[PDB]
Amino acid sequence: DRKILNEILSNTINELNLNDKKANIKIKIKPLKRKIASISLTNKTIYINKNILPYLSDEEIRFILAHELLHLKYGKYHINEFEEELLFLFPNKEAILINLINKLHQKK
Amino acid sequence: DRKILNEILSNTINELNLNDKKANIKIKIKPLKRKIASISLTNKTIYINKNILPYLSDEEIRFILAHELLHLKYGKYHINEFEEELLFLFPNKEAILINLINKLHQKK
Ligand SMILES: [Zn+2]
Ligand SMILES: [Zn+2]
Repeated sequence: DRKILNEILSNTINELNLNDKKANIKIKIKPLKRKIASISLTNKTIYINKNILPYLSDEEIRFILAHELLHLKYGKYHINEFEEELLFLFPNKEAILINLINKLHQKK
Repeated sequence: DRKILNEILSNTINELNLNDKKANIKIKIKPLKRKIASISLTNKTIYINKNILPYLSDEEIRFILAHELLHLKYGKYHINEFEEELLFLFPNKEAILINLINKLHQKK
């Protein structure tokens, strides 16, 4: 599972053309109080919520990693370029997000 | 704010026609590890995530309380009746949920 996490991370870095400029991105699994995922752009570290991680599907992990890595590419000034890239990879992004929240809400 | 919480709760109980059969519903604010809200149907208690609560708008609290109180009305066997009532109160329920997750993700 941890090997698949780093494999998706490595594939996502290549598809987003980020291998040029950084690629030294790490994934840290820790409990987060109010977020599913976060990223430290200075430490180049993606933090995934330990309490949510067991319940995530392959599509959801891929969506979450692409969303966080895109903060290394485009910021608030290029929000249109950010959403364009995110939508081209995941045009069903709203249904992914809706199904994730529903699943986490029902699952005990 | 706590007075507005109990006032929305009281109004939601009346609009959902739940004042007949129970109405002795309580709201408890506690930190939750993987949920925004939860309900104990036996203890008639709605639990709202302490870490998320400061960031919720009036529409979001109203949506969350109606969603949890509707578990007292309709279960898995009447999922169509559950969604029908939820959609008639909040037909923009998907946009509410999408904007909430985005806001919590951006806010630090
Ligand atoms: Zn993000
Ligand atoms: Zn619910």
